[PDB]
Amino acid sequence: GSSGSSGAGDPGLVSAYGPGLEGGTTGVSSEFIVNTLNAGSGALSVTIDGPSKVQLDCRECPEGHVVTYTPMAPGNYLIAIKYGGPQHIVGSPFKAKVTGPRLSGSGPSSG
Repeated sequence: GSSGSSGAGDPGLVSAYGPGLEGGTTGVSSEFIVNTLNAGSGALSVTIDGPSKVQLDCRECPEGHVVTYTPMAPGNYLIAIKYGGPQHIVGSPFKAKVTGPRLSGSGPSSG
């Protein structure tokens, strides 16, 4: 098809704020909001990487994009955030340092 940028955006005007990006405590649901409004529109790519996979949940927020995750071990989780571009956004990636004893919850045993 005709030449044209496949959905162009401004990542420089996109930033994320929250205790999840900076870190917190183990077994403590950590989340963060991604202000993409200033940008305008585009796709978002969020991911995490640490000593132990983390269950993250991306939800729609009135401030952009929100993600909630739970740490299963004390360490540094690499939170990558991209928007309208193959590169990272201003400030990313974000290293989240979670402290506290290893806490992993599978499910209920007795009933």
